[PDB]
Amino acid sequence: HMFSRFSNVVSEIEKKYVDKISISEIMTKAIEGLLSNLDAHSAYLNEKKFKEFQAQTEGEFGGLGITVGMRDGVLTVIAPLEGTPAYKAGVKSGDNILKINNESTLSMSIDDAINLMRGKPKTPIQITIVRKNEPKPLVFNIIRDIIKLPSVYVKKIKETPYLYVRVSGFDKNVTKSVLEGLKANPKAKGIVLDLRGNPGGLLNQAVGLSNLFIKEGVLVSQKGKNKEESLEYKANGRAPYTNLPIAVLVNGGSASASEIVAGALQDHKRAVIIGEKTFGKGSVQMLLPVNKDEAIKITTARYYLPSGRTIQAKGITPDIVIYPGKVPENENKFSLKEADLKHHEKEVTPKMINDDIQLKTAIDSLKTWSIVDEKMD
Amino acid sequence: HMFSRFSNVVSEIEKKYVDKISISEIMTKAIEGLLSNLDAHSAYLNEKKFKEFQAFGGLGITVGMRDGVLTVIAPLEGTPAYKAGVKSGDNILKINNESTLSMSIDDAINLMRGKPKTPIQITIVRKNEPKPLVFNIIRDIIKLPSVYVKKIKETPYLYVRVSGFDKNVTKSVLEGLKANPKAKGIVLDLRGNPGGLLNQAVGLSNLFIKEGVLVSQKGKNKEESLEYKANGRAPYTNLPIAVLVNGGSASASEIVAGALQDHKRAVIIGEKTFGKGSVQMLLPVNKDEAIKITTARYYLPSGRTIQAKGITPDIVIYPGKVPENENKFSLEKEVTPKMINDDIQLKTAIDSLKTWSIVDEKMD
Amino acid sequence: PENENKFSLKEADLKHHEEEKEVTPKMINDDIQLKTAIDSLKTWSIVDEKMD
Repeated sequence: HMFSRFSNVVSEIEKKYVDKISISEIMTKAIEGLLSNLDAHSAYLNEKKFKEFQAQTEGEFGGLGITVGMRDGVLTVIAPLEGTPAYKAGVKSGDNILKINNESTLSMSIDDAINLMRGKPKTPIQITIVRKNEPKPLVFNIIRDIIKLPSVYVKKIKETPYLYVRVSGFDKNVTKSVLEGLKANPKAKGIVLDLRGNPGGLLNQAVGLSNLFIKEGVLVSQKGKNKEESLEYKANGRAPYTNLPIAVLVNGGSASASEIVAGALQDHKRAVIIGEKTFGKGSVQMLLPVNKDEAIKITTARYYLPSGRTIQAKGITPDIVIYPGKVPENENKFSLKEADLKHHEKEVTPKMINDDIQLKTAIDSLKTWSIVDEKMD
Repeated sequence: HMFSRFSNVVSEIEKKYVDKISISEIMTKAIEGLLSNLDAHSAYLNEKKFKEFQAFGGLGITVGMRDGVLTVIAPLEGTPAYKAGVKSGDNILKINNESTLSMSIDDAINLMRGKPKTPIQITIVRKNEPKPLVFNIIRDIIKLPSVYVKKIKETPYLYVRVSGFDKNVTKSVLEGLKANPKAKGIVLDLRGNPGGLLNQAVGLSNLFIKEGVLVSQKGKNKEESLEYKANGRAPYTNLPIAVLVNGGSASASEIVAGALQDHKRAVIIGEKTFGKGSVQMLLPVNKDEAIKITTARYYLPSGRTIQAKGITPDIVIYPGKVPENENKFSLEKEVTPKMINDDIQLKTAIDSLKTWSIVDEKMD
Repeated sequence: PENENKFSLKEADLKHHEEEKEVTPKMINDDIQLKTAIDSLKTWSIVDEKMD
């Protein structure tokens, strides 16, 4: 029997125990061992965990509101959601959240961390971050105050028609919000999507946002392994803005939907991705009830871009790659003109364009598009 | 039957997972998860690992790998590496195109210990000359300094450093102590020395303690649980002792320290110990497989377990960045004042040894 | 600008195992303006490919 080896091993444990626990525990620690040893994101749900995760839902218990993911085995936060207390703190993407509540988080299921972040909004919680930049495993606490914020908002640009449009999380009406904002400024001839630092969102909104700017459309493919269950998304015919120049921004703090929409455009040559590589959260997971009063959480399909590639590990490699930094400024005043010369708040300001270079190069890449468009009359 | 849960789960992991794995690799991925999740030290050994473990001195150069570069800290005198004069920074560039410098695992694990008779011409390069070189380095089985007696500068105390509890530490200690037998003090150095044969630790303990129980290995089984009790032939029942422990001391090195402390037969000087109080015997389960599992725990004569709890030294003290050496004092064959002053742990060991001598006199 | 914590090479003189014949990134990174020009050319190429 191919199945024999497991029962043979467990039988040995029964007689050469060092603890005192029945076969129930050996089975429980066997299954939970398998899931964590198969893929990073999976986890087990016993009767209690399944019961307390099946139905509970409320806005208050959202908690810090940050998002978490697995890098290579060491847990790391992917990006703090803009405006949350963690965002206002020193939390930054790419760091390893070693412990929560002074509890060793190493080799612990990610869904447990997600549950731990949940709690009453007015409750302090400590975290032992680890920043590769520094040699000290810094520690800091912050209250669980939950903030709900539609990150969608259209800000004009002072001296250009181009529209700044930040999407830092796909809520239920991100598509409607962006459509209304863009419609409010018909005169504009440019969009610079700042998907930077956007941990992710729900696919039924990223697909709509991508459909907004594409006519024919083969957006994403949630394939999996069952050929009969493979799903392919296609953008409908309508495309209100199928000609506006675009320039997307992406950094390591954006994954899942934030590289579903960015990746989709890059493959349709419908925009130029600017910034640096993304995290690469390219898998989906569902909660499958397995046995009586229990369930598991296992990846079921990987996201496929139009060109057939996968976001699981490679991420998105932006066409124009530039790391954040302050824009160089003029320093010298040359003698351009001499004696005997001949004669004859609520908007994005040049200061906020200057302090950061990634937004200065995204607007520049819109100017070249305008020039090329004018060359065709 | 009771195997319903795993059988029901393995079906879902077979139909819904995205990579379409087989029922064999999943099972190899299941029991592997069980042991790793059972106890921290447990591990699964397949047939390949079985033959590897079944079938011994290392090259001896301390591969610190500091800042990625394989920087040698100190070679071992027993190996020809010391004879050649391997200097700090010497690098093993590559064995066979694997770029060992990126991560040195395979070389040390299975080329230095396994088959020591390998032709040693492994891209001999130096810090000052990256190009390949020839230094006529030879490799073979290497003796280790499991016992190292350096005596002391001017006092009747014998510095005894044991780096590993191998089967011959007891006889070497006997010979060393019998050398300069007139000395009336001993300083054990267990700093490091992760462990060794339990029988050897019991022998070293019997070398001092007279009649009490040294170590107990009850574990769980009502049978087995064999006790070890001292014997009346303890040669030195009154010679002062002062053992030095550290975070790097565990297993054998912490059951000797624990036994002496519980009998009040020595002074434990140092810091908290690791706590490697567990015995793990490989157990074949199939024709070509075996599993390593915790089998028994070590309880001390007082009864306290050697868990991660470890041992709390009597005189807590740290190695010391700045010993008492430069605080405005003015107005090679043995242990001279130099290395005594280099670290404060040995200084405190010798100091605590002296008080014992004085107390011996007040009562004699 | 660049962000890095440890040398990309193990050492400046180790692990590395006609210059005018073509530009190389080491000289591009010295002059931000040439980098911006290459970025503008890349945007032009992407825009031109959008007309297929």
